[PDB]
Amino acid sequence: YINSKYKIDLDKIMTKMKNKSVINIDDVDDEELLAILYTSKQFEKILKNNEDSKYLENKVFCSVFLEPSTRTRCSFDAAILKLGSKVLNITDMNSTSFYKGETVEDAFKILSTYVDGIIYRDPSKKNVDIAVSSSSKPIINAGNGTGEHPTQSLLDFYTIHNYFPFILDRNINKKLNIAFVGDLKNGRTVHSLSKLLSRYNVSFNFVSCKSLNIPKDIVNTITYNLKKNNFYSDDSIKYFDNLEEGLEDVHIIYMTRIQKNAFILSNKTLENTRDDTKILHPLPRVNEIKVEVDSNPKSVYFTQAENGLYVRMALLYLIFSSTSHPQF
Amino acid sequence: FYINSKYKIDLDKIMTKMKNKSVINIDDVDDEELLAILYTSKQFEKILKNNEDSKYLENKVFCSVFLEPSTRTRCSFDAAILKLGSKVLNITDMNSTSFYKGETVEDAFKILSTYVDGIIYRDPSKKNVDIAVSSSSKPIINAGNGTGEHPTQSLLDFYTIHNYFPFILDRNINKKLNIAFVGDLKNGRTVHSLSKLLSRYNVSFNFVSCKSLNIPKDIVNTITYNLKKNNFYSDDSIKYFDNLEEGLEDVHIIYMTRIQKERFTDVDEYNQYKNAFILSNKTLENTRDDTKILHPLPRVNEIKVEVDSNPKSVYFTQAENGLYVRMALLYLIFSSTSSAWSHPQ
Amino acid sequence: FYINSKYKIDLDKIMTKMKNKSVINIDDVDDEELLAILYTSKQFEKILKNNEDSKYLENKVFCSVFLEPSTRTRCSFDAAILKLGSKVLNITDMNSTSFYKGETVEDAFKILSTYVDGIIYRDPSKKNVDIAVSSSSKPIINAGNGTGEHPTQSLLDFYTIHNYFPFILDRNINKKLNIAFVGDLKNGRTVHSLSKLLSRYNVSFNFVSCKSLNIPKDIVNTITYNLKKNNFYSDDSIKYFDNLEEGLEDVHIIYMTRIQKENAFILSNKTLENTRDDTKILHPLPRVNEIKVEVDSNPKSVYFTQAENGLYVRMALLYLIFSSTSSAWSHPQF
Ligand SMILES: NCc1ccc(Cl)cc1
Ligand SMILES: NCc1ccc(Cl)cc1
Ligand code: NA
Repeated sequence: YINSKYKIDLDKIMTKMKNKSVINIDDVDDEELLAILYTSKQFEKILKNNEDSKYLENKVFCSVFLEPSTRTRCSFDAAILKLGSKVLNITDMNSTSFYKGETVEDAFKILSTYVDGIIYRDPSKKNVDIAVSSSSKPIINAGNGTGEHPTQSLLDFYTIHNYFPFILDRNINKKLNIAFVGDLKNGRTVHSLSKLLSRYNVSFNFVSCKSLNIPKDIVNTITYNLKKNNFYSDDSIKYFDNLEEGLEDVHIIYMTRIQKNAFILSNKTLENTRDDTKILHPLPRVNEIKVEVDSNPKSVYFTQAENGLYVRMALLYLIFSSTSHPQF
Repeated sequence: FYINSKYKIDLDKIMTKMKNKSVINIDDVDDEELLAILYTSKQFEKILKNNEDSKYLENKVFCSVFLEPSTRTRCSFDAAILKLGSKVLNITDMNSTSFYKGETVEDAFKILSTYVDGIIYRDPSKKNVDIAVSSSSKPIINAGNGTGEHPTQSLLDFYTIHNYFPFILDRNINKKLNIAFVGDLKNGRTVHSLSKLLSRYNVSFNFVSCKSLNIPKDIVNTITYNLKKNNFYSDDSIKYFDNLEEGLEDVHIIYMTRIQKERFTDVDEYNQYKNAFILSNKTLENTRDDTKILHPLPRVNEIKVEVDSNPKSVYFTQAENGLYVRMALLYLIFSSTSSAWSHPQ
Repeated sequence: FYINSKYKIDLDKIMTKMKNKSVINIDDVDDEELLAILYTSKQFEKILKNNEDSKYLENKVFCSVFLEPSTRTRCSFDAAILKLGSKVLNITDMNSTSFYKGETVEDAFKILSTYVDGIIYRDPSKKNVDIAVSSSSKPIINAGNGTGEHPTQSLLDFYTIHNYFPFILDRNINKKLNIAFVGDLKNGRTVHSLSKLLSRYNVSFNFVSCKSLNIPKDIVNTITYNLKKNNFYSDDSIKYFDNLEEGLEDVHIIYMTRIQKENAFILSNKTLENTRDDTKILHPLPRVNEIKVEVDSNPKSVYFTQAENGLYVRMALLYLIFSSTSSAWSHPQF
């Protein structure tokens, strides 16, 4: 087991990930990220070649979604079913209608006796953490109000690593440059991915209108993670209020929603980007990326959404398997 | 592989052709495709009635998206997927606006088709099913939309008719099927679709309705065109009646429609439309002995509960056949390949 | 071959009889059927606790119809079907009127039973479950209705009790089980059902409640009838208290219920000091204030193990009804 040049003791890394809950991207260390990226890649090649994907039969999951996040739940359902496991769904409720005046702690204590594991999406931060205390079974956070959404960060990173596999090397001479564009204050997907990218030799352009810029505590985390690996310089983090400057010499453009224009991506705005630049967007989009860009080979936001299948399959496999691993 | 012992079906050849086909409209199904669907449906009927292994399509994952309540049809599709041995993730109890939370139909289907092998889609918007078909990298089966397209209802209607009157398939000038369509023929879109499919064959139509609620001109033109193309059109091909006793005379099939009170000016005008076209053992005495009664269901007042005991009634077998026809269609479309030995027998 | 500590079970014979049986009411389950359910539940308990293969009923497709929210009970049934290796399609987030949309219960179940092997049905209407049973060509398991029939709740309550007090099965005059039912005994239908089942055995009942909320007369009569039939009825068979101190004295089981104000009957470590060493605490759940969170630590509490046993009991019942094996060799046997 290799990613061209890093040997993965997938056995050793699984013994450690077995029955781990994944709430925040900080719950995933370097070795765990390598295992997730290696395994995701195998599910990518197995599904693209129409091979048997059933590496985790015999599990029964509960999926609890206490806000509409139909794309994210469908992605998790598809991953569970494609692995050959089974799922029981709780949807089209909110927190108050589901906890009909019963405690979160009682609910998860009981529900964890029925299933092998739980996919949980709830806009309350409090609730996911109470669920983790009370559950006898691993929980995968599918998203909460504090902007923790680890499978989104993991599929974002997997997507970037497919075009720029040198992000993993921590080589001083091989730096990745990313522009984050739009609502960086409220775009929590940016906060999570920034935290993960700063573990590596990465340089950040935060492109926003003053009012909606990256929060100070996220810039502190980036600075801390860059200093720890001796990749911090005065050039590590730049701030722009316009695309022309922001999109210059960046390998990745990561677009977000801007609710309430200067931050609209078009084929025109993409002319003075590198030949190799790739465009991510966690989706859904509104106006932020013009439909014309879909034809531009730099666009990968739809491949990005697709990779979420492979990354969620990988993570379920590595956590819930009771080991013959996926290969080729 | 034969049907009626007349027509040999190259199920391999026909599968290679149907593989990953979307089915939106009954015109997406040709003669050979219909024969393959009828043959395969029949095998699933005999396999399930004899409690044998039904698992002819195991390794597939479907998404079922129903953006209006159509619980019988959704359950029928779920059951077909699950009985074949495949798996399904469901979207129900949403409408168009709550599901497309201001995201484009194009974007939504582009993403969702990366997660699954196939999509079952029901949406009252016709626009939406067509956009879904353009954007989806995977086959779509229309489970029903606003323009009255509902091809699996047409297919199970036809399968049901062909079980009692297998000569509809022969296109023989001397072996004509006579069907009476009864009730709200303006709004009974199930009639429009089945008419279109029956007119491909040697068939004669009684449209039994009252004034306001007759079969639309565009459907009559389609029937006329399809009958002329197979040299089965005469002055007798299409008759119109405003009452049962004339309408039900010398017809092999009676197809009753839903009559929703929602469709009149008041509850008055609705109750005098029921009564006029309500089916009873009395109204059925001067029908042929071989007459069979279909109804797409639900039945409310259109057919009296006493008729359920009448051996002419098949509307419950009809609903049941939807399982076997949806299993057949999924098998033929979503098998990754076919071998001689792998088809239902 | 199949033994229940010391009772030999002809699981083949009992299955040939239970095959395609509907289970609406706890009285649809006789002595032999209860022994089979307890034996089979126990196997699923040991198989799942040891992460062994649980797939003793693959190849089945169920419909689960829940025409009121009862999310815990629906999840429990879904989990049981999926763990057995079968498949289920769901009808939820509907009520009676939105699902029937003025089509008959009889037509709906006639059609739906052509699609599936079996139906799990929860509906507040009692009329509806009975019409569903007439119309369905396939077995129905009642998951709950308004007349308080909920047989899998009675069965998992009983399974839980039998795990700590296996002598309830012996019908031995010298080995009597004493249970206190606490709270809203008028409206706590789970009490009515369990009482009916426990009274088939050598059992003594403390009904602890106020005045407005006492056990109804007709349930006391059923208990008296079932106790008299097995020569276990005395003037001491049924006692009535309005306070915990007296109610909880010398009882092997405390079964708590919801007391919804539309104070006095709250279980704490203090109220549990004058119970037997061996007493176990059940509660069908959910709880509100009836049991203080401190009691969860008290080894006498088993209400969470109780809810867990619902998985193993619902797996057992689905297996025993819907299995189409022949061989004695194919039954669970840990
Ligand atoms: N209805 C928005 C949407 C898009 C994609 C998916 Cl997978 C699900 C829902
Ligand atoms: N009523 C909230 C709840 C739902 C499911 C389960 Cl299993 C437990 C409690
Ligand atoms: Na499902």
